[PDB]
Amino acid sequence: RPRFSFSIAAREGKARTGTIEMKRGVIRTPAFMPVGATVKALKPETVRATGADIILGNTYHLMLRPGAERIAKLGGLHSFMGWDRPILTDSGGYQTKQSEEGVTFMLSPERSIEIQHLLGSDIVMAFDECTPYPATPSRAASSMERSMRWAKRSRDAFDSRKEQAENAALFGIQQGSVFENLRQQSADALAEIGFDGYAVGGLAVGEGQDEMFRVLDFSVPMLPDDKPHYLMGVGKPDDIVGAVERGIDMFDCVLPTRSGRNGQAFTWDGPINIRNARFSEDLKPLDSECHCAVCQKWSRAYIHHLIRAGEILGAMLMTEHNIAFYQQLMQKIRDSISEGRFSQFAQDFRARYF
Amino acid sequence: RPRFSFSIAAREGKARTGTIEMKRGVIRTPAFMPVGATVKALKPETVRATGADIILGNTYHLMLRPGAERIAKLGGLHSFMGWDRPILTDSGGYQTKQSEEGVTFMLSPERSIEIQHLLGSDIVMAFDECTPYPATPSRAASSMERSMRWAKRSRDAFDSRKEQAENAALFGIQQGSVFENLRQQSADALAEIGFDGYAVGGLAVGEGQDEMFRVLDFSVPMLPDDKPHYLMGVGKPDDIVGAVERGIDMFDCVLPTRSGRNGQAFTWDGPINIRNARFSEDLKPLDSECHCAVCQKWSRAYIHHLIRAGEILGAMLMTEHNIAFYQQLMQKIRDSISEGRFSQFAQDFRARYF
Ligand SMILES: Nc1nc2c(CCNCC3CCCC3)c3[nH]c(NCCc4ccccc4)nc3cc2c(=O)[nH]1
Ligand SMILES: Nc1nc2c(CCNCC3CCCC3)c3[nH]c(NCCc4ccccc4)nc3cc2c(=O)[nH]1
Ligand SMILES: [Zn+2]
Ligand SMILES: [Zn+2]
Repeated sequence: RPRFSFSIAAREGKARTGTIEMKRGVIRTPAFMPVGATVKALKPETVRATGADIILGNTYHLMLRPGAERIAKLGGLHSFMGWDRPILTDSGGYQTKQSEEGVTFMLSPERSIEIQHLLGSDIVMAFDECTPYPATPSRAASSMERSMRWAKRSRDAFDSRKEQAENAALFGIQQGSVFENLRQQSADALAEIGFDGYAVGGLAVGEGQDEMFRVLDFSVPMLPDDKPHYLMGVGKPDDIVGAVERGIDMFDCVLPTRSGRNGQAFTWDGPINIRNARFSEDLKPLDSECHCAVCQKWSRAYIHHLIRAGEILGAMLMTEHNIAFYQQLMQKIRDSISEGRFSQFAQDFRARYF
Repeated sequence: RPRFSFSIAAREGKARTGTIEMKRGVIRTPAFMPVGATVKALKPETVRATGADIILGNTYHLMLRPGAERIAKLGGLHSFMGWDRPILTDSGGYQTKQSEEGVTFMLSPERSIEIQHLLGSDIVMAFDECTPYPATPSRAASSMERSMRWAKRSRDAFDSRKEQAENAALFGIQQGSVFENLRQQSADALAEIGFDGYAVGGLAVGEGQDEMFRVLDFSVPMLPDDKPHYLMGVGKPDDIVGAVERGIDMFDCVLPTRSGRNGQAFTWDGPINIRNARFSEDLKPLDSECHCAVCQKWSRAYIHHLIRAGEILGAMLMTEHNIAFYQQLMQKIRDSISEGRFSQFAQDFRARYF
């Protein structure tokens, strides 16, 4: 496989399905990336069995513990955690004294790219500022412009590290809050620098689905069509469907994992809270259709018991199911786009989910 | 398979190796029984892969949540938790207003046997009193005598339930504290009633290994030779070896599970606490020889990181390793007895473990 190759196999409206080929493996798009140096309560083999092709790691948390340098000493993140497929790392740009140099908590564009190198990241995110919401036009602009200067510094840091440049990919992050002209300026800046892929940053920061969707409507077309489009931090199953309808190819969210531990299970009929007393003697699986190993073997009643009891196995089972659900959603999306029936799938999904 | 058949295949001194055959499966002895309606942080398939043939459940905890009747409604403990092999249940006699009728917390011999039935237990423990340590001779005697009266009531309750009597086994529990004459009286009483197996109760209650061993020296020979001998709540790897040298066939302990979650890993060179800084960059597996999946795939360094971070996967990995260690210990014991070299194994084990 090449360092990076994105190929679109089929389209329906703005939606696309295809593959990203990288040295450590192939990524099917639209893709959901479970978030980790562990995907909480799952062994990597379990993550893989659910259908994930790539997972996310984090510059900020890993740099604190166990340390970037320590992980490199030990062989890199892949060997450390036992996941041999691609890993995307965020830059630390979401998760203090700020300056043009970077942020003291030190993290700058250069340090962020170095940490991702030390971790052995396959997909490296530029170091950005995730603009708070709401933001005035002035502040959104100032923040966006800084991020574009940091995007150039990120590019140059990545490129000056031969091993990194030859084996990893670099994504740029569009900012601009909810303002069309700032999103356009940002897209233009990023395309001028040139990246392997383009994220839509600064959303899922409290604006609400309708606003998020309105911003995606004009922002995604601004990005290079022939490169992947990554919506950072999204989201609920319905957010995902609507975002793919607007041209997004990649997603990460802590919801399936976090939710899972707190008792929320995703189903095709909508989310359920398994701790509710109504499930205490319910012998059916979490979801009627789900092909995951949890739904093949255990009942709602048992998982209800486990979560109310605080048992670790409850977290394990809920998290495996939810990540499997998300991957099954992505597979249905991929298949429906490839077959030219995604708009019908989206409508069907929504009518049942809601 | 029959309801219950114990066969001794080989002996060395007081040590024995063989099999217990029951309807849900075969149990290799000497046996270690992991303790659970979950073996903490492990799926049942994982428990089975470590080599366990039987696991333990608990009358007391299950009767509180989710309830005995509720579990029966749902199909019994085996279907509920997804473990289809034998299950031994304790009576609640270790774990309030006491009277000859039973104990109010209500639990009596009759209720205890009924709860174990409702759970679908394969090996049912008589309802007893675990005599506090230290105990004077008077109190130990009074307590032992009550337990023997409760043993008869347990026998009669079990026998009056046809389904239970035809499909499950019943073990009696010897008491008498540390006093030889009370242990003999108790053994005699239990043999007169007649059970499928005989536990040594009232040990591992703070007396210390030397005293425990001295009591086993005279107490185990008092029990029927042709029936299994179960030492309740023991213990550390070295307790297990010494107890098998004294005629014990079955063991349960929460140590491998509890220890695992708290950072203590068992190794052939003795226990280690994985949180110690010395393991932070140690790429070796938990144990050099261990065949478990954890030692095949992850380093001390990674598990160190996980446990210090409070990650669930750390508990999962530590617990799988420790239960695998215990099963490998049992296999080495079984093999060494069958080959007539257990005394040498015991000495070798101790010299390296300590
Ligand atoms: N560099 C960068 N990162 C962003 C992130 C983090 C994406 N997940 C990273 C993982 C790395 C490890 C942790 C996260 C975002 N996450 C969200 N929404 C999350 C909202 C949410 C919160 C809790 C639950 C569900 C959703 N918006 C984000 C915007 C940006 C952004 O502009 N720039
Ligand atoms: N009916 C009965 N049960 C006893 C138990 C419980 C055995 N494990 C049951 C499982 C069912 C679910 C929970 C336990 C005992 N456990 C111990 N020692 C444990 C000491 C220990 C404590 C903590 C960690 C390691 C060892 N002595 C015991 C004596 C008796 C006894 O006479 N009668
Ligand atoms: Zn499922
Ligand atoms: Zn191991």
